Amino acid sequence: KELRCQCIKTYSKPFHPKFIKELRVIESGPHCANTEIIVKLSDGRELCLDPKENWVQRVVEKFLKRAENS
Repeated sequence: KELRCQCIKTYSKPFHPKFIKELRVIESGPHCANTEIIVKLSDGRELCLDPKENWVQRVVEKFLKRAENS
């Protein structure tokens, strides 16, 4: 339950939020100096995204709005 940084790299090409089915956002803290954003894609693969990129912020928000609305 208490893990060091889970991401070794972030995925740098924008993609459409339709391909995200689960999101985890882990704020920085003693476990990891960086906030980590980990997405699970439709097919089950997992990648990490740079929380500072605008496109990332927007994709996460679009996923959240869709998920919240069922």
